[PDB]
Order: sequence, then C-alpha cells, then structure tokens
Amino acid sequence: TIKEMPQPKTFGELKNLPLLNTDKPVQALMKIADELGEIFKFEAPGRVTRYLSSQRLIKEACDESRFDKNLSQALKFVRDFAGDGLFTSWTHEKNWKKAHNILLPSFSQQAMKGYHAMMVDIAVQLVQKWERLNADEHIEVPEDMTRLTLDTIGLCGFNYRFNSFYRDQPHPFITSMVRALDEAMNKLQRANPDDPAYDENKRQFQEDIKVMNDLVDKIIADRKASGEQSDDLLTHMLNGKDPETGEPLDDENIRYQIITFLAAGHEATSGLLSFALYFLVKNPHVLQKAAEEAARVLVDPVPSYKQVKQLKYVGMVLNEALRLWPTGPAFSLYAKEDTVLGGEYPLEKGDELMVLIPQLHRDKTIWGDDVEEFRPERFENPSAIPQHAFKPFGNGQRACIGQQFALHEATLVLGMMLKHFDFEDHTNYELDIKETLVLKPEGFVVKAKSKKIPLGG
Ligand code: HEM
Repeated sequence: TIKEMPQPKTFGELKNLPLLNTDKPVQALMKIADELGEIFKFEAPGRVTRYLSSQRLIKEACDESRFDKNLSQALKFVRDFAGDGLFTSWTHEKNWKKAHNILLPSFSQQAMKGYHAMMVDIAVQLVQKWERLNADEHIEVPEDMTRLTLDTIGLCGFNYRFNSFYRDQPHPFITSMVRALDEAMNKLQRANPDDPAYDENKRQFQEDIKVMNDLVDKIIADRKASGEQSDDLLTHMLNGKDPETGEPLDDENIRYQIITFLAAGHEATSGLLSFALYFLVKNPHVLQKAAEEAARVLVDPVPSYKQVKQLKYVGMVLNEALRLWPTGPAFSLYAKEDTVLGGEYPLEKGDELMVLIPQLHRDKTIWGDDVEEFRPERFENPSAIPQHAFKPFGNGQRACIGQQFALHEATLVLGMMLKHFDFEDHTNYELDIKETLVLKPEGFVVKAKSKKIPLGG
C-alpha cells in the first residue's frame, strides 16, 4: 500500500546536492542506498531521480511494456559526437530500430567466430609487449587494456589499425575521442556552462568532433570505393538491410555506429579486464585456479575459438568481477505510462529511475550475506542465478549489443595472460575507482613474470 519514497536530507535550495560533492557519485550513492534501502529519491536543483537497488524493484523496472531506456544528461552530451548511434538513441527513433535489427546477427555468439582471429591479433601484441619488458619494469594495467580494447574494436569494427602498442601518444582519433568523452563528463559538473572560460573547451570539442568524423567518413568512403569484403562490422553495415523496412543504414549513421562502438565499448571492456586482474592478484588462490585452467585448456601456441569457450572458470572470474564492479555502473529508465512500482511507489508518465547496478549486485536476499567477497564459484551454475539479479549489460532490447564481443574478448585475453605470466602486486595496490561513463581501477600496476611459453606463429 502507498508509501512515501525515502529521501536523504535536503539542505534548503541545494536540495540533496551537498551529499554528492564528489567525482565518485556512484560510490557515494551506494552508501546512501546502504542507509536508505532499495529505493530513494534524489533531488538536485531542477532534477529529480529515483535510485533502485533491490532485485525486487529492479525486476519491475526491467518490464519493457512499463519502462524504457532514458537518455541521461551524460548520454545527451555524448550524443553530440555519437549522434543517433545505438547507445545514445531513443528506442522510438527509426535509426535505433534499423541499426538494432541490422547489427544484432553481427554481435551474436556465432558472429564471434569471425572476429576471433582479429582479437587474437591484438591479444598477441599485448602478450609480446609484456614478454619484452626488462626486469626493472612494471605494467600500467588499465592503460594497456585500453590500448588492447581500442585496437581490437578498431580492427574488428572497421579494419583500421590505431597501432596503440607502437605509440606513447595515441592515434589522433583516440586522443580526440577520449577528450570528447572527457568534455561530455566535465559538462555535467559545469556550474556556469556559457562563461567565456569554456570557450577553449567548446572550440576543442568542435575540433575533436571533426577529427572523429573526418577519419571515419574517409574510411567509409574508401571501403565503398574499393568495394571489398572483410570480416568486419563495417562490411556488415554496408551490405545489411533491415528485414523490417528492407532499408540499409545510411553513411552518416554508419559513422555514428562506428564512433559508438569505440566510445561505448572500449572503456567498459578495459575496466572489466583491469578489475578482473585486480581481483586475481588480490586473491592468489583464485589466481592459481584460473591459471591452472588456462594451462590445461590453451594447449596451442594460440587459442582457438573453441578453446576460449572451454575456459569456464575464467568466465566465472569475469562475471564475479562484473558482479562487484560492473564497469557501466548505472542505467536510466523513464515510466512509459503512470504506474505503481513495487505495489507502493506511484510514478507519473515521464518519471525517471536509475538502476544502481553495483548495489543490485549486493542484494543479500539474492546473493547471501557475504556480498563483498570475491567468489567466482557464485557463477558455477548460471541457470541458477535468479532472473534480473545480475545486470552488468543493462536490460531487454536496450541491453549491451556488445556483450558477447566483450566477454569473448575478455576471456581470451585473460586466459592468455594467465597462461603466459605470473603476476605480482608489487606495490600492494589500494583500489581507487575512477568514475567517468565507466568504472576503472585507477593507477593499478603489476609486475608480470614470464613463464617462457612460446606464442603464436
Ligand atoms: C565489459 C564490457 C561492457 C559492459 C559492462 C557494457 C555495458 C553496457 C550497458 C549497461 C549498456 C546499457 C546502457 C543503458 O541502458 O543506457 C550497454 C549498451 C550498449 N553497449 Fe555495452 N558494455 C560493454 C562493452 C561493450 C562493447 C565491446 C560494445 C561494442 C563493441 C558495446 C556496445 C554497446 C552498444 C552499441 C549499446 C547500446 C545498445 C542499444 O541500446 O541498442 N558495449 N552496454
């Protein structure tokens, strides 16, 4: 029966804003959820949102006939450069539905067979970089994983090589995109957006859009000119027609999808690999068990697709890192119609909800009371996890289109890492989670000792 929604203390016209004075708002909101429970309202001047934390309420939120994906303010600023790509489109936009129908078969578990060789290509480069470090040296984990995922997505996405392992300063495209992403995030905390002190920012953001558009438009035009087929997504987008309308994507939209895959894919996948390595080095017994499987399964100089599929425990490791620290930590929904949530909380059409995924993943009625512990064995039998309890890829038709890709990629790379090196948390690293569009273990570093096992040929 109808309840008032909990809300943290408001401070006059500042409302709840003083409780979020932080560059780590997700982490700050988990602490409010621990105080207030499965649902709370959070008010800033001019904005209201509800934060959901329990599997019980999230399962309702995930009903697509009642709620649909909302573009949060972050996603609307990212739309300045990612346009109506899949990630920053409303569900009702014709290009959302066209791209979705055209691209889905290109992201399935089956489609992974055709990307695997390109993924091995960048994965071998990463292993060789680490084999070639001298004794005195260490690895900057998120930085190398970001080099890996950007290059993998560039190769599989549109057969372009950013050659990140050949560079101290990334390819201009990558500098621009990271900077554009950075600016989108900085605009959120921007008190007075139109003050002249942000004129250089605006100009730089415009310059970064042109850089990104120019490269991608040039590669699209070059592939149409050359007319040749690759195993890449760009080939699928140029030949693909929506079975609903029978129409292909236009060139501009194809550009946006390409910028989208890179922008949406690379940082979350990078974060996942970094957190996985974090948890392994902090849990040596889990590390040994994963390394044992890697040694037993990956008996070839390079992994085949079928071998990657056999790495069950590595898969469990990844899921358990996603349970604790899902690298896209929140997603936003609006009420399609007036509705009552959980039998107690009335909502009007348009009202916004945010799913706080790390807090969902600590629901003790689902996971047990030990929710903070890293235990991959939670995932030994995935069919036994209750529906909507584990949501690191979002929900329904607006769920992560890259989920198979990200998992295949992380499994492959992690298995290769576990196979070829021993690791040492030589600084006793204290976890520091930076928040942007995604989560990542900032400043995470390790030493790898090579097991001297020969590689790909
Ligand atoms: C560990 C890696 C990843 C995680 C945790 C992650 C998470 C997510 C989440 C939570 C969403 C839903 C966002 C929302 O509701 O607003 C999403 C959507 C999306 N993701 Fe991922 N992602 C990952 C990797 C990737 C990769 C590798 C790609 C592409 C190569 C990708 C492409 C996309 C796209 C295009 C969408 C929009 C789908 C749509 O709305 O139709 N993601 N992802």
